[PDB]
Amino acid sequence: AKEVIVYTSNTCPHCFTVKEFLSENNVEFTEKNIQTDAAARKELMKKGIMAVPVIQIDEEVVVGFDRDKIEELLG
Repeated sequence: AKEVIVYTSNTCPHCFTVKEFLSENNVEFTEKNIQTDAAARKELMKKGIMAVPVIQIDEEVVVGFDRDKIEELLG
């Protein structure tokens, strides 16, 4: 099972889709809210990303909800 991180915020209109897709497929994930967690925002910007929502499959970064890419990375 690959580590799944979801970078979210308090003003993210597309986070619900990603969270729902992951939860309905019973794929647990770590949520990091970059608006309330300065550490999370630092980690996200260190990898050169400033967007929301973001999905990290254990090293690989998906900006936005790329359904088939996520499905392929997770199996």
